[PDB]
Amino acid sequence: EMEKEFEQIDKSGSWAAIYQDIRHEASDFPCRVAKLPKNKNRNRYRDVSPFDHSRIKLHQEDNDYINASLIKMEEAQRSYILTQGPLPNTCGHFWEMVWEQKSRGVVMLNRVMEKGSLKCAQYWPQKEEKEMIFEDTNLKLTLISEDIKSYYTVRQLELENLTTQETREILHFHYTTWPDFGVPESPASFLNFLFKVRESGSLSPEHGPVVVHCSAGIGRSGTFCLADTCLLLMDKRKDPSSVDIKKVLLEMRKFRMGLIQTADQLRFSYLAVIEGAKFIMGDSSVQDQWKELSHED
Ligand SMILES: NCc1ccc(NC(=O)C(=O)O)cc1
Ligand SMILES: [Mg+2]
Repeated sequence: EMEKEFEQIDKSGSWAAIYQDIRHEASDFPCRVAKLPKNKNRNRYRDVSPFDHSRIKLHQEDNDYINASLIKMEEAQRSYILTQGPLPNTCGHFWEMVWEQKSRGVVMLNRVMEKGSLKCAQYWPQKEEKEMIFEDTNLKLTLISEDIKSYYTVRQLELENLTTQETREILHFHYTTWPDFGVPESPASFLNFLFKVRESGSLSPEHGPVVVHCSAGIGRSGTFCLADTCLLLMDKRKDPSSVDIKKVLLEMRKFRMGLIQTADQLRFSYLAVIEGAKFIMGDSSVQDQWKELSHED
């Protein structure tokens, strides 16, 4: 199992090598359209692209490209869209994806500024009064409310198709205390956050796939999905032992490159899943322990 494996890797200090095998075994698929000249300003990082086979296509004549991938987890029956943080020129496309993909939730795992640089455009309105309009995609976005907690913030937004005057409620779950290439403060705050997302219905199959992003859409986003999928599988067969994390991760990496960016992010994934297993297997009290230990208020 994973807990025994976790200790075996730990007490030998071999996470770097376990993580490197994963890196070495990971799928390599082509990213032809990401690399087209006409798409250079649509990509935040040169070395982070969506595979053609799993990329999300914008529904438009002109240019249907966005740096976003559908990760479709067959056995788990969960899909996620992983994407880079929007660029000043792709905030319209981003909100277009969300509309067309019928997404209910957006999980943001980074801050707009980290380490003195700009990791993501300010793609949602910070004030109720000052809604945003995306003229290129004919979408309007309004802040309806927010709930600021100590290390994450939840917002309600209303997205309007200005063409059909049709509106939707989107939930924005914003984790504000996770350093790029880092890990969360502890399993508890991460898990408390994950279960907040779940409790919202954002991950439910009656909606389009959740949009998950960090700066690149792979390190912190990969960590989130991996843990979520792993806990889901464990829940579905109520068998902690049947779940092989490394194998789930390799499965996810068929759909987008680079998922989990450091060995420590891998170790943390193990950690989060092992701790989340408690709740899955019938210990309802741990959720309240996570809320306390997270120091939410
Ligand atoms: N080195 C390219 C590169 C740049 C940024 C990232 N960030 C993330 O995955 C993240 O936001 O966690 C990952 C890879
Ligand atoms: Mg105000």
